[PDB]
Amino acid sequence: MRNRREVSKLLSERVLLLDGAYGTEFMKYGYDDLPEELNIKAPDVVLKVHRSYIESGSDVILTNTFGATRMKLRKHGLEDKLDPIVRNAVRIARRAAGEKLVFGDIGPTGELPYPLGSTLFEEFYENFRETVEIMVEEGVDGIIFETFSDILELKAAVLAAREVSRDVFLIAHMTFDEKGRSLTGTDPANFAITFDELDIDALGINCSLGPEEILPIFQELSQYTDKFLVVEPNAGKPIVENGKTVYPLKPHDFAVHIDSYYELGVNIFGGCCGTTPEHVKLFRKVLGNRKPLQRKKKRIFAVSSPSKLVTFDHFVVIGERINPAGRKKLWAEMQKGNEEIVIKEAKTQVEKGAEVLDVNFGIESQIDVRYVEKIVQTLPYVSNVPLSLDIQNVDLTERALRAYPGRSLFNSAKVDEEELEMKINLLKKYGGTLIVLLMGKDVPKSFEERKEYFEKALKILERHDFSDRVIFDPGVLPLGAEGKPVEVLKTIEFISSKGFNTTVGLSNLSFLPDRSYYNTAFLVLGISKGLSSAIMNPLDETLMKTLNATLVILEKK
Amino acid sequence: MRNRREVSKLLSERVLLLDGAYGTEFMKYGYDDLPEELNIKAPDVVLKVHRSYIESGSDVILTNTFGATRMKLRKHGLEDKLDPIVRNAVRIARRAAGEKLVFGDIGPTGELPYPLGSTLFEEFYENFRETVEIMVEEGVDGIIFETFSDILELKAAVLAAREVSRDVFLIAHMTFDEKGRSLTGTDPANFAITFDELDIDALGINCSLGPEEILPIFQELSQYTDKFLVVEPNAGYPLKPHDFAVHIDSYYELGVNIFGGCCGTTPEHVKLFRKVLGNRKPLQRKKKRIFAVSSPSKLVTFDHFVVIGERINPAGRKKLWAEMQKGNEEIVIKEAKTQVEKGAEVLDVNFGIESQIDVRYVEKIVQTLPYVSNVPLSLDIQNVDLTERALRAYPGRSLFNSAKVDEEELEMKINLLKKYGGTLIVLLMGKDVPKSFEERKEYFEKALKILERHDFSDRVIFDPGVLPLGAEGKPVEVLKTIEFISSKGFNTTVGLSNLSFLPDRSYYNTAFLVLGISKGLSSAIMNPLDETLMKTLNATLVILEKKEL
Ligand SMILES: N[C@@H](CCS)C(=O)O
Ligand SMILES: [K+]
Ligand SMILES: [K+]
Ligand SMILES: [Y+3]
Ligand SMILES: [Zn+2]
Ligand SMILES: [Zn+2]
Repeated sequence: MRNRREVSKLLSERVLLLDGAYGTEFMKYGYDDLPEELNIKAPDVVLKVHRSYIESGSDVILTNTFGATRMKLRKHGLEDKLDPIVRNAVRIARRAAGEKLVFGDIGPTGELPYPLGSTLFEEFYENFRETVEIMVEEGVDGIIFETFSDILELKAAVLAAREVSRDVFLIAHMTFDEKGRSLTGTDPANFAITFDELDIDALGINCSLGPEEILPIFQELSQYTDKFLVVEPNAGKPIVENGKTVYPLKPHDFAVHIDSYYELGVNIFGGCCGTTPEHVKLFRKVLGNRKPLQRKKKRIFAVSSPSKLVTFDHFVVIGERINPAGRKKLWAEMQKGNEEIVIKEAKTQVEKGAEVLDVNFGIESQIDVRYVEKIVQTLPYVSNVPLSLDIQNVDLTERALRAYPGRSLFNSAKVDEEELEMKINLLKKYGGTLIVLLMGKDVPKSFEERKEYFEKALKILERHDFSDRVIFDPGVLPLGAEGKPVEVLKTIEFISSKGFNTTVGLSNLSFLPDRSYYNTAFLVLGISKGLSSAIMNPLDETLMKTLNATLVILEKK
Repeated sequence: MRNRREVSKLLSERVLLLDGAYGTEFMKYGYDDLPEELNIKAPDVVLKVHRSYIESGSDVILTNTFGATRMKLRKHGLEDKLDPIVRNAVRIARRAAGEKLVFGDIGPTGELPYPLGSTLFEEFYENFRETVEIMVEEGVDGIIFETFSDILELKAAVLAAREVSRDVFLIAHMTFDEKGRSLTGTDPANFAITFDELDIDALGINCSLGPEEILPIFQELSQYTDKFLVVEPNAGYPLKPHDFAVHIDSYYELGVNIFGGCCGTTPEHVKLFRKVLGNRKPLQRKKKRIFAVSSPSKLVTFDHFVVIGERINPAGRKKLWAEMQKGNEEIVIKEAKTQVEKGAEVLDVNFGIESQIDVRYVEKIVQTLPYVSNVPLSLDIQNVDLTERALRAYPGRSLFNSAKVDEEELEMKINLLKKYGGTLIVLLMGKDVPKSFEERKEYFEKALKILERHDFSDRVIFDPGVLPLGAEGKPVEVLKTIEFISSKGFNTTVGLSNLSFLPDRSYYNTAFLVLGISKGLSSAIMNPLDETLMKTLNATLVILEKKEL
């Protein structure tokens, strides 16, 4: 069993060849059973197929365990056979492989995350954890999550795997349709940006499409990650012959694409549905011995939900309204667990032009940890947009970052060591970006004092390798309370000039009659100084219409 | 007959003494007739009073003609005696004066301007012109307009006198109450700012108050004009020669050029003036400089954002345009008062298809609104004839809406403003409407040279030229231009509503106004009835620490 350092070393030296399909091979041998059941019922057939790929030149084979998790096996009455199904698979693959690499293969459960299905993050996590435990015990050289269709389920899988073993090489794949989107709406850039920063070793694509159609999708993925890359196309577009779906792309037509994947930085090439030992033999000849190509990723500041990637290259409206402060009806409905009221609020803000939603749960001691976990997982699917997680308890913060389906914005660390460190460390583990609020030991009054917090923040962020994952909040103070908003505008201009995104808690300025007018005037002024987002009320039609006018006037849209 | 050059040369050299009262004095000889009638009925007594002042030390005497204009004499059945009253007065004063100066004295008519009374500017102008002609014919060394209470009437007086003669030394006075206001509301700074730029030689104050009470009022006047200054306080009449004459040094110290007495003063007062004053060269001063426009009761300085109400403009307004064409005044008055109530500090006034409007209507509107709405006007007039009529009749210092950057147009509009008073909006376009910041800047730079050679660079606001968004308007280019002009020390304005003519026009107007203000925009022609725009305006100025709560 090789660890991820050894596998990464090997990959850095040469492009490796994976294996082909298993189901279609088993069928040609007269076995139409659920593939995973053959590990118990006909281990000889599984061994023969592995050996046919080893003899065809594969450097890596996948264990016969695509469907071997409790949640998937339960659908076939096999839940109680998880342990022997998986141990047998690994032993059988190791027997075939000798010195070649054996990767534990895990596919998705077929269950959609709540609220599309019934399953919460923690249930998927435990499901994947149990299979990974068996595989690591049995001595796999790596774990590959093949054919995932949803980012929250894949996030659970990779986090569970890494929890079991910090040492195992981990590969995460999504499968994309012809429009370049997963089942729940994720495009390759979103997949790459969300997963590049998790502690996986490689990203990749398999299934759904043939080698030609995967090319531009793979290219997009390759542009946004510097990690190892893997591809396993189906053997062309499926056709039906005598009422069965067949993947008819022949070895040469398939193999001729290898150079194009090599040019995009591929590290491991194999095949999915319809790929046979004949294909792999040719791939072995065509690939040969190649050192992988170097690439440099494109870097952007973006946050995501399953279906939406929001890049801060334009003014971002962050809806403030899911926040029960001074909202008696929302507060009461949150305390009891009303989800529908939160969903309606989320959807209305989006309808009015919010691109990200801030989500805050008032007095957090009064709120059900499970309600939080539920709403966090739910809103990105139903409202379509990413969230700004506005959470104070470090503990609830962890639960929310875990269950968050995409790459979130995390609403706020002040410039304080203990606080920045805990929050940077959670975001490093679970993914995400951070709003850094420019205050600490005291609330600053002047531009100069804010500048000092900015530079102090930059120091801390540089030392934690986190400078590229922050937006700064200069700290809007109430007008009535000597807020000195000119000092905030000066700060916006300054940070903006340094290349960093900014945001404000806009409504805090006018905490007054005619607040809509103070908020509107400040936002216009802030945008003219470079303000790149704001946490604000999208239901304020004066504010939103004057915002649109401002962007039009300034040639931003 | 000395000309204004000669009289100016003498004032440069020495502070001069005027004379005392005539009206209050003539009785003490047994004469209670209108003083002006004594020029015909008792010329010996008029001669005696003048001589007593000359002996007492007056360097200048006033002709006995304070009430001698047709409109005033008509109230006494004496209008047909104008010519002999004035000609005798001059001949008598000249006999008394010898080598000393004789100034033709003209007081106000006692008639209030319409709408406070019935009198139009034109009638006041004709009235004063007649009297000035007679005095200039008979050979006075200057003309002084004493005791005026209203700036429209005083404006008519000084323009009439200048039309008769460009050479006669002209002194314009107002009289102020204890609160430092003329009858129709003008304070000493407004007086100075409005009249300083007119072709007069001296400004001053007489009557209503004693020397003590006038002092802070006179000081305020001295701070806003560089022209010669005159004062004639009343005698308190309890104020004796000694008490009165001890104030002279404080007036000297404020740059007084001629010191005299009004009601209640006597030859004995003048004797003491001469003893106390002696022979002094006048002090030099340099006035405070401000950019301001005015109405009779309101001076608006461009040291804060100035809202200029756009609404008196019939374009796209069917009912307002009907009414203008049938000479409706009440409709315009209503539009004026509402805009001011909503926060307009200046009102733009435009007459649409000008050829279709009665000039007498424009003249009447132009004179009326500053009195009833209280605020200055931006005169928004294309027709050069109508422009003259409006500027001539405007009660105060107006803003004139719009010269383009064109040698011929600027010269002709600059000259009208030089003659009638006023400030100018210079619109940054010429043969072709610009698109870029760079074009607008070139237009600005040209405009500045033209203005520089006509010595008008300080009486201008620049309009960078707001183009419609729906017509490739590039508002960013206008914003860059505002910033550049402000960086150069000049005021700016825009026709704000031109940007958004689009639905949700209020939101485009609002966004642009905020952004322009952030770049230094000094004013805007805009709709003060747009509550969103006005509330967001107040918010902007608060946030930027330019004002309010
Ligand atoms: N010159 C006039 C002034 C009256 S206010 C007079 O001495 O009677
Ligand atoms: K494979
Ligand atoms: K006198
Ligand atoms: Y072929
Ligand atoms: Zn496949
Ligand atoms: Zn008097």
